[PDB]
Amino acid sequence: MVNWAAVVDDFYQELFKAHPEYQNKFGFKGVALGSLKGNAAYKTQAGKTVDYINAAIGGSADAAGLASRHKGRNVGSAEFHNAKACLAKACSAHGAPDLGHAIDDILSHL
Ligand code: HEM
Repeated sequence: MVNWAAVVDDFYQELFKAHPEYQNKFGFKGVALGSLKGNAAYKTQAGKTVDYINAAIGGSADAAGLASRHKGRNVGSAEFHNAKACLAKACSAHGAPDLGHAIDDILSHL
């Protein structure tokens, strides 16, 4: 089985390194990147992201509902363009399958 938990950990490392102001919208605001793996708010967020990935691949993901929830946090197209790039880098690092089609489905509702 693909280790998506390892992929997701690398994705958040990439996203907040390049766009640290995005981290301000989360319950782990202000926590050093090298301390995220022991942080409770981060472990919850990471688990929900792994879940969405396994739902997208297994065929049950609700992209419209995820997009609507991101609009409700004032998170939109520009942020997801950035995320697509960061997640491609994380997948490559681990020899895991590309997830670009899943991200495009979210963008179609933004
Ligand atoms: C690979 C792209 C992304 C995926 C797959 C993803 C997935 C998720 C999921 C599954 C949730 C939980 C929704 C729920 O509980 O119903 C969530 C919440 C959230 N996302 Fe994203 N997300 C992505 C990118 C982003 C980006 C770029 C931002 C920019 C700041 C962002 C900001 C947030 C915030 C603020 C929440 C709410 C967290 C909280 O409840 O404290 N997300 N996301």
